[PDB]
Amino acid sequence: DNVLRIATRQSPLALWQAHYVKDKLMASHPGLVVELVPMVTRGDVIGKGLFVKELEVALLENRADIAVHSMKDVPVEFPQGLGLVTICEREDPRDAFVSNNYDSLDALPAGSIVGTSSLRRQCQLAERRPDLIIRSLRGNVGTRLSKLDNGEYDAIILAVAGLKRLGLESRIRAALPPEISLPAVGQGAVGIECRLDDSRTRELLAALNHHETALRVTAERAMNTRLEGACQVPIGSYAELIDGEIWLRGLVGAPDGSQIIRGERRGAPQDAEQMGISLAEELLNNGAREILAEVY
Ligand SMILES: *Cc1[nH]c(Cc2[nH]cc(CCC(=O)O)c2CC(=O)O)c(CCC(=O)O)c1CC(=O)O
Repeated sequence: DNVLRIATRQSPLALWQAHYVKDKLMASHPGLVVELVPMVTRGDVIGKGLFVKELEVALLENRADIAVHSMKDVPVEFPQGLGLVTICEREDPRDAFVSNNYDSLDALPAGSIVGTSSLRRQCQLAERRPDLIIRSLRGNVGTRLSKLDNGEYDAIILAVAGLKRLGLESRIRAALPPEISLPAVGQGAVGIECRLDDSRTRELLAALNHHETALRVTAERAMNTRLEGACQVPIGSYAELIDGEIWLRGLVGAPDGSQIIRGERRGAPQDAEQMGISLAEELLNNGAREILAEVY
């Protein structure tokens, strides 16, 4: 076959991601015909893998060859025969402070309403500023920006990568350093899932793998796997390559910001997976187990 079918969600950001993968595949393999198969997910309407399940069914029944996701949305477990095989070059991994009326988090007055449905984002903000009111916010990037503009929130937190890819860089009032808001696992990277026995597809995808990003995300995911994490839990997991070593930082927090368990590991790139697992067991042994129990 000379055709590759791409399964993707149907929001403006998911289609931007699908086009980025399609452009990269055409640049490496000029005779390939790339087709798009956009589809809704449970996540779009309201096991887990709320943003991926219908995509994976597409692959199992040979309706698509690859599924393109934002890495933070990929679950730590997969149906047999599927896996994540390519991790694309990481874009800015930071959280962003978005507000029409305020210039920074410090400028919000007590009682101001900040929208986010991420317990990872909430625990960290509540830890520093218990005077702010953190209210759930759901929806695609443009739906969230509308609710801000309609005055339902004073500010909201989104990933910088999403806003930059949509050409909405002007809505970023401030990129929050990882030390103020530790990113979710894989934040900023696009991941490609496919059928593991499909060697033709896996060969076509190799040119898209970004080694340095794959090392970072491997360590972040090994941590989350051990904690049995996902988007609904208050876990931050973030790796940087600093002078030839991986520096992994992780946190597990109580949603009210009362208790936050933090840890860090530094090591050789070859040990990315074992470093993540070790970090996760240090957190669990330190009280992360009970915080997650009270979540789940
Ligand atoms: C892991 C994680 N995912 C999300 C939210 C998310 N993922 C995909 C979408 C649709 C984006 C679009 O296509 O424009 C969304 C947003 C949604 O459907 O509500 C989160 C939540 C972020 C938050 O509410 O702040 C998380 C958890 C995390 O980042 O820690």
